[PDB]
Amino acid sequence: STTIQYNSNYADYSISSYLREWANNFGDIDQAPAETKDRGSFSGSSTLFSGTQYAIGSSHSNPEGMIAEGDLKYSFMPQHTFHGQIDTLQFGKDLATNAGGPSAGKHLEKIDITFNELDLSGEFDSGKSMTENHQGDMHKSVRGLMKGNPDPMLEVMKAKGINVDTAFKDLSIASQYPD
Ligand code: HEM
Repeated sequence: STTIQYNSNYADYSISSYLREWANNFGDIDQAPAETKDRGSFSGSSTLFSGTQYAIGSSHSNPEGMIAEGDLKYSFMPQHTFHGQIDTLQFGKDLATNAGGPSAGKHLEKIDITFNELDLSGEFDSGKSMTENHQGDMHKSVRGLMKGNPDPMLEVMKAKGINVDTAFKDLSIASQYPD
């Protein structure tokens, strides 16, 4: 059921070439200066580590950002596992916070690509170990991206049957945003 909407500027990108470009600019969070690091934030001020939206911008002073929407959960200490389910995933640049400050949620001022009905899931079991819990699709794919590495996400997409080697122009599941 996954579909994709893309800005016309990316009609001649593929999922692979887009996410590589995006991830190379976003950069590896672990390599970032501590004082410019953005670990992301969840909407919904009653809960620091879960919510319907998770937004994260480059820790390397670049404008690249990503927004995930769904039933989003993060276990924080000590297993640091991102789990639940991502229905919609959006990439672009220039993350800005919504009216209301830090847990109001965010938007991208420049939206490049949106994945719809992504069904990107993962489970967390407090009785399992960290290395086991990190095997979930949702965790390893998003964690890869925050580490400037799109390969885990691309592998998930391919395993789903999504073609990542083809121009958005020429992907049956993709349609262009009206300019
Ligand atoms: C509100 C959002 C988040 C906050 C405030 C946060 C905070 C932290 C902090 C303070 C650490 C320990 C220091 C470090 O290793 O850099 C950490 C580690 C880590 N974070 Fe999170 N994080 C967030 C979201 C995420 C997400 C969404 C993921 C995965 C997709 C993630 C994955 C990890 C991993 C794998 C570690 C390392 C655990 C280890 O190997 O010791 N974090 N995070």
